[PDB]
Amino acid sequence: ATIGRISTGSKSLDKLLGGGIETQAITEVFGEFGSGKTQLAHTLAVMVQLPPEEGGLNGSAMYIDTENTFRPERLREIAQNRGLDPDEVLDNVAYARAFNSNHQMLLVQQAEDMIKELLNTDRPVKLLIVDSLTSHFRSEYIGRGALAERQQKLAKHLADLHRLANLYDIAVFVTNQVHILAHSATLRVYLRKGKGGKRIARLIDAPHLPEGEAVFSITEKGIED
Ligand SMILES: O=C(O)C1Cc2ccccc2C1
Ligand SMILES: [Ca+2]
Ligand code: NA
Ligand code: NA
Repeated sequence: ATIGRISTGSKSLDKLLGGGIETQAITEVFGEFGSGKTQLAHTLAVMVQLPPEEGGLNGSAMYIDTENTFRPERLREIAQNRGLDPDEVLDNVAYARAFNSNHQMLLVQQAEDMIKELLNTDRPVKLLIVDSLTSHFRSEYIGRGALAERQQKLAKHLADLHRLANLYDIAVFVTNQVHILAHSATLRVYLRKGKGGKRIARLIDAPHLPEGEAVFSITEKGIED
């Protein structure tokens, strides 16, 4: 099945990504607080709803929040400033708070129910966001021997997410706070602050995409160049 691409709002970042965030893939962004990772998540939750000539997939979004980062009024602002109705856009982002890592796993199973329900409608789910994907796992699995257990549980969670991406042709977008641990996202992107309020993006361990860094801004439209 054809891979779909969701624009980030930034031509620069889209170019680095090969056209946008991909369906049938998990894209992980990681960086410090304020590096742009959560702003990008909010922007994508709007962009996915646009028709494809505007960089979207005529879809809806689901957002799993682990550390209370979701801001409905930020979605509304981004929508309004892109010419969209803020309430309709907000209504197309299904939201759930994950209370702990086990609940987070259950939420992925519930996400599948909604994805199945909407799959063949005029507005299928096309984006699943997990913000700070590792936060509960790092809180709960800690101490002697916790590395193997935590990594096994994360690997399983990520396998579940890969399955949804592949089976239902959706983009999975995950964020993490910031060197020898294994990772299993399809594509990893490091974000950092740069000069002039810009953020800088770099692909990590991706020899299949060309060399470079993207530069973008955080604005009233979410993310843009
Ligand atoms: O069906 C629901 O009400 C909730 C299930 C779920 C799972 C992940 C993200 C959002 C939501 C919404
Ligand atoms: Ca951010
Ligand atoms: Na995949
Ligand atoms: Na709707």
